[PDB]
Amino acid sequence: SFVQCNHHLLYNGRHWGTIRKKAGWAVRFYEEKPGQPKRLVAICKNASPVHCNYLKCTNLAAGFSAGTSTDVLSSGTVGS
Repeated sequence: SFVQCNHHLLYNGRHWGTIRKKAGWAVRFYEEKPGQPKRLVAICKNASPVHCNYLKCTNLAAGFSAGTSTDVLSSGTVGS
């Protein structure tokens, strides 16, 4: 059925972070630099609102973009 998945945000060269969110539902990605407020780097949601496939993100912050999902679907990953 509808799948919940940790939406991975990909940072230049390596896994930045992830937020677990259901497919279809939009999730928030932002950069928080020490001493500065967090800035939205991507608003991303999974293609299908049912199953998990790929992440469609809008308002990308250059190198800040999302990649894939693990843990719940993959089992045994460096997610969150």
